[PDB]
Amino acid sequence: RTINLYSSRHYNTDDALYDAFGEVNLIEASAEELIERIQSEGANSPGDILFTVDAGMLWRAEQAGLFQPVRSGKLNERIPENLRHPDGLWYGFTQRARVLYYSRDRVNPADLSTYEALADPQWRGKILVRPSSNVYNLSLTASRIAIHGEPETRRWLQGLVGNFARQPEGNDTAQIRAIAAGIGDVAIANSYYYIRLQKSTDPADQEVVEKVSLFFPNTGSGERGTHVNVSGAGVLKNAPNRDAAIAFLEYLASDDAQRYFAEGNNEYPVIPGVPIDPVLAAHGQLKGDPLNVSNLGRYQPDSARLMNEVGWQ
Ligand SMILES: [Cl-]
Ligand SMILES: [Fe+3]
Repeated sequence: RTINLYSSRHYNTDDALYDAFGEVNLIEASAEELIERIQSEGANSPGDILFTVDAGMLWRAEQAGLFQPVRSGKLNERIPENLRHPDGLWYGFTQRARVLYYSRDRVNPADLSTYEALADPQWRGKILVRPSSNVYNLSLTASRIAIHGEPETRRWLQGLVGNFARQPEGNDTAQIRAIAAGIGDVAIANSYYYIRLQKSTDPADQEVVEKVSLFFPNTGSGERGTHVNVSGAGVLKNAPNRDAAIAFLEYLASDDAQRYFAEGNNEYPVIPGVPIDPVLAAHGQLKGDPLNVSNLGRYQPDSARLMNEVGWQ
């Protein structure tokens, strides 16, 4: 049982997941780089699976004609109707929330509400987010354009960029740490990164958790919900290990794999039969935005374009 896996995932604890399945050859790069590669390789690509951390990039790979369909009883039963492709071209295996983090010392959480409100001039020199090319931010801005239209997203972005603590650098975790070091006050980053810190024995990670808290945005009165994205995969069209590939997707939907995603990388499992991690549950029930995740991919070029325009570097 052996695959060639094209992964844009970036979690060292993922290795244990791959080993538990079988012989797994990793081809790891950014989703964009992986898509261009599968394309340039043509009918000769040895790739079996494309595993991303973004429904947007899944949507684009799917639009490009990269996935072959995979119907099976197990998948059909274990993956929610909305977190997958109707024809089964790809499946979402985890869910994750793009949340807000804030300084417990400098921020009153009664001041927080939405991503939108962060363009208020009251956050001059106070916001931390990672670079615009990142897929998480792409998706977020794309969902905003879907929901509010371009002019309003442009406005939000103009405002938000003006409120940057520094030129964006570092990953989601780096923005959480920067809050602790007092470089900024509020950060946009994914939920599961914070839970990792809460479980860490590292005294420096407890120092970040002691200083920084998680706030769910857009969950209040009249608000749509938290931006939720998904990590997912589908079988590539020229898979030389077609059988092993399907075995992998079903393996990702298995109690074991979902239990790993839940309590090893602190994401939200998608299958019934596995609980959300207690440390993640302690924060509250996830109130995610209903938006069809196809929008995330549909508005990606506009998102890239817009963030370029306002100067989000
Ligand atoms: Cl990705
Ligand atoms: Fe991540």
